[PDB]
Amino acid sequence: RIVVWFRRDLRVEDNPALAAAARAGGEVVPAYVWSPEEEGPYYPGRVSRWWISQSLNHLDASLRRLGAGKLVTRRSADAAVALLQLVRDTGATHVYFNHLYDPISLVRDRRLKEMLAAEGIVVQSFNSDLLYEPWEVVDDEGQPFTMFDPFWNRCLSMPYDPPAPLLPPKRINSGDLSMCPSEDLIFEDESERGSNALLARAWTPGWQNADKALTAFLNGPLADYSVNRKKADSASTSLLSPHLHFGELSVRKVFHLVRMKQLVWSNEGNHAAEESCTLFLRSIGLREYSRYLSFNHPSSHERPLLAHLRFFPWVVDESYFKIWRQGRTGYPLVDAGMRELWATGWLHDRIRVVVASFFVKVLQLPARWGMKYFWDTLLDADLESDALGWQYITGSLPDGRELDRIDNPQFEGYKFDPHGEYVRRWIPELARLPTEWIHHPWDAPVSVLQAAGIELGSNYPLPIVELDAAKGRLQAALSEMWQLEAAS
Amino acid sequence: RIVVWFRRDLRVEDNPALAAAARAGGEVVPAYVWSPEEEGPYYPGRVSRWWISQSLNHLDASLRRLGAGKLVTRRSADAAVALLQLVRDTGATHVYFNHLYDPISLVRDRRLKEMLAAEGIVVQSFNSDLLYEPWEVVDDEGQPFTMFDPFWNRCLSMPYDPPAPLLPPKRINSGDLSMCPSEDLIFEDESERGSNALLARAWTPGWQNADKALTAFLNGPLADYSVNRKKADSASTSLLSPHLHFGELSVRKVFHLVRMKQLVWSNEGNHAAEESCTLFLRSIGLREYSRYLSFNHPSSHERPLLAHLRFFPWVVDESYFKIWRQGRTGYPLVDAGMRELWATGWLHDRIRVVVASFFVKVLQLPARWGMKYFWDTLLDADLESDALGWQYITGSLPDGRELDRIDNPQFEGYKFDPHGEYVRRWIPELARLPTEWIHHPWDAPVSVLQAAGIELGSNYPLPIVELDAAKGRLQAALSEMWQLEAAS
Ligand SMILES: Cc1cc2nc3c(=O)[nH]c(=O)nc-3n(C[C@H](O)[C@H](O)[C@H](O)COP(=O)(O)OP(=O)(O)OC[C@H]3O[C@@H](n4cnc5c(N)ncnc54)[C@H](O)[C@@H]3O)c2cc1C
Ligand SMILES: Cc1cc2nc3c(=O)[nH]c(=O)nc-3n(C[C@H](O)[C@H](O)[C@H](O)COP(=O)(O)OP(=O)(O)OC[C@H]3O[C@@H](n4cnc5c(N)ncnc54)[C@H](O)[C@@H]3O)c2cc1C
Repeated sequence: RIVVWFRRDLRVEDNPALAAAARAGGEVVPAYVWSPEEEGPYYPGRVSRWWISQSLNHLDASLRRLGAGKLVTRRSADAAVALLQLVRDTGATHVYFNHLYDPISLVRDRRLKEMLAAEGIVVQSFNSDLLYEPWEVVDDEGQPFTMFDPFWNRCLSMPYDPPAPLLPPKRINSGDLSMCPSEDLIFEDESERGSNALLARAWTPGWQNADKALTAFLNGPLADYSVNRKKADSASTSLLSPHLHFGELSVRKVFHLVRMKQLVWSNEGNHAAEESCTLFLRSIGLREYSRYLSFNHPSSHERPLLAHLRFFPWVVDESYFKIWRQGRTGYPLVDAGMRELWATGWLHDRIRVVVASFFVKVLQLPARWGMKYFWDTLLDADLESDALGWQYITGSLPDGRELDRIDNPQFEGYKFDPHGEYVRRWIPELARLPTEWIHHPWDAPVSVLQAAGIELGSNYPLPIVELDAAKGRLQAALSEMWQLEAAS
Repeated sequence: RIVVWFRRDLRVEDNPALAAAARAGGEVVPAYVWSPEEEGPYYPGRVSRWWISQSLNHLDASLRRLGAGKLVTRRSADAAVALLQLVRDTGATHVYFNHLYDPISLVRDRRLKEMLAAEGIVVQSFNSDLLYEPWEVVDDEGQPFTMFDPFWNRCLSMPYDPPAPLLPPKRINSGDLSMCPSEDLIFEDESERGSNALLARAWTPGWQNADKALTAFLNGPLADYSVNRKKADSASTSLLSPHLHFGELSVRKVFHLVRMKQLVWSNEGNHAAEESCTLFLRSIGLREYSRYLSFNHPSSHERPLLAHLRFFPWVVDESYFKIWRQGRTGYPLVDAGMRELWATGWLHDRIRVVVASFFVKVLQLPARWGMKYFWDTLLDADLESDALGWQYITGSLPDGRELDRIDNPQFEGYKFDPHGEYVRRWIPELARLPTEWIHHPWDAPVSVLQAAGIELGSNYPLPIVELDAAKGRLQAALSEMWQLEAAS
């Protein structure tokens, strides 16, 4: 009677589509269709595909234990085609899904509403990803916000709270789907299966593991988040991002659970933990703002993503891109993160800032290139969140980070790795190199680098581009961009 | 502006009156009116009066951290006269509270609404005690239930889940309270304050401690509630009893958290633990049924509580009552539990029936007598739930226990205390008595009693009333009454 279409909500708690299909009375057919060709350039990358293959298997058993035959797995190049074969094949009255906010889904999914409503299907879409809908939060003239601070300040002062997380169905009734077939989905090249499976050393995809990681963070490093959130040398953050990208966890549960921890800590005098919750919710609000930006000010053609860097003369150099991917740049904080991104599919947010800032400030390679690599290597590769991050580090946002400027690697090192233990964990070659030079080995005297057993150029690479050359080329590239910009 | 009248909702999370008042955007003056005169024969007990005063200081402290000036306290024989007087002193506009369901408050609250409306006061009441309101769960012809099982299975198949718990106010503001005065309430007589304080050996009243107790049960004995809920030789139940009576913990939060614990365990193959939450929610539902029976079938005069034994020949013997009070009855399980009741103001459910079944079926004293003792010595002294519990053991309603019948103590012991460790702990005199006789020492050979250093009559009392002489008396008292029954 009702189809529940899964997309990026691979959970069973607080899933309004599935919870309303079950409470309608009739049967519920839960299904997922793999239509990546519809995603154009944003076709899910290598390691994100490896997550879905485990997340779906994991969500299958969850569904089956609640009284389902299966999760129907359909394959297509058009989602409507596969979806309305299923409404026919499995003969339903309704199609329920929770609506997304990326520019691809926003118009593909309104082509589905009409396509399906022309063959008599009733369609309803629900909120599964945001505390507040993007249209629900505006300024005093009713307009979208343009910076993050006024926007998040509004959500924190909204006249109602984010809806409480719904319970899962008591059980779901699917009927006999012994008839209905499921297409064996292919997510992994045979050639890559053996290295993709090593991602499980660090991660376990699934609604169940997302829930255990949240109560692990809530009862652990959340109390110190106020003071440690920027450090990459301890597990200072929640490690929930891939779980949240695929919707395996409610953000409305996280909001509600964290607000309860705050009330208790406030009654215990734990003032530093109370601010920890304030700051961690802000990080949850940055995910809200990523959707708010892609909905209210989408990529257009009149003005694209990185539109302020149109006439920026990028260095085109595949050699440099190869050194960056391999973490052989010779900048230890960058190399350390590029090694961990390849090995685990994840990076602390500030190491993301470092590796991406280095990409467009020192090597000054097309940001597209690095945006694509991120898409193939991140387990939490998220359309709106990746766009917001690259927009932030390149200075397309007014909120964003300054354009005409390069970070001193010691500034990065002292903030995200003060004792150098992040570099030493991922680059053991430099273990015996003192903290004083571990983030800029090129500046150390030969005696100090010989004591550390480091030969810059054989044991560990030389700086592929020197800072002073990078800054000189950055001013020459921006002046080139600014004389060009006025010429229009 | 708004005045939040606290009664039996001593908590900040999922307090709809408080949440609604805070969300109005005005000012929120919290207050407690002490009017025990309005409860007549249900004047709050001795140890319940101690818990309240502990809980109020706890709640006042947490209110002030939220920004309130204080918790306003008023002493008057009539609630309304005090509630009116308060909003006169404050210039308030509204009076919010959460409605109760005992036959006293249902009528006193209702008159307050009309009385306060007349004087120009906006008044609204909210549900905070129950999963569903009683007038929502009816049979298929729309009439109230009369047995527990059909009621609870309708609550469990109800078309909508019980409302998820509300968030506490992020802040409350009340303005200037320096003229708004509060008169210190007196809950304890000076000569009993010391003896009362020792209740803190076993209980710390307060919503925070209710929260911590719930977290402790969920991560602890809840998994083993299916096989151990009857045992009293260990901490097998939640011990959330007095917290839930004073509304220190939202039952709706308990429901949602347990239901979600059920889902994770089911998915983990932990069937026993899954089964355990089923029974634990049933115990929550018994508290729902407690308000159902008092809302639908209240008792005053034509069928007052225990009307069926109107015609019972009660043994009016104040000597036997005192021996029951002091746990000197010679029945260990009875004496053990009677000590703990006086010691810690709490008793396990099954021990609540052992000392109660014994009070009316062995000593056969007025059930109204042992009712007033429970009222004075139970911290979780609850009008509706005490009503249900007595009706259960006396057989006053079809769900109840069989009347002409007396539990063999070894039956009780084997279900509630397999190794006799419960009474060894509360009656260390019997510590050396082997388990076989520990629940019936009078049937032991003198050689065994002396080997344990027991001498019935001097070391540990002789059974004040024998069982044979009591079921005999039971027949002679029941047919004398059925003879009186069919004679009118
Ligand atoms: C260049 C760049 C690329 C990024 N790409 C991604 C991406 O593909 N996917 C992604 O989820 N995040 C991305 N981010 C944001 C941020 O780096 C990650 O959210 C964070 O590192 C995930 O780790 P965590 O779960 O421990 O975060 P926590 O600190 O534990 O935060 C909790 C949750 O808040 C959300 N969140 C936190 N920071 C941000 C942020 N800046 N923007 C949006 N949501 C946020 C995430 O859902 C995260 O799981 C990117 C940032 C930059 C600068
Ligand atoms: C004679 C008699 C008198 C009672 N008097 C009271 C009383 O004054 N106050 C009171 O709250 N309960 C009363 N009960 C019910 C029961 O004994 C207690 O609720 C329970 O033993 C308290 O332990 P717990 O909180 O660990 O229960 P749990 O096993 O943890 O149960 C969870 C909660 O469900 C509720 N509950 C469980 N069983 C019952 C029940 N049979 N009836 C009503 N609610 C129930 C309680 O709120 C309890 O805290 C009485 C029972 C009897 C037989």
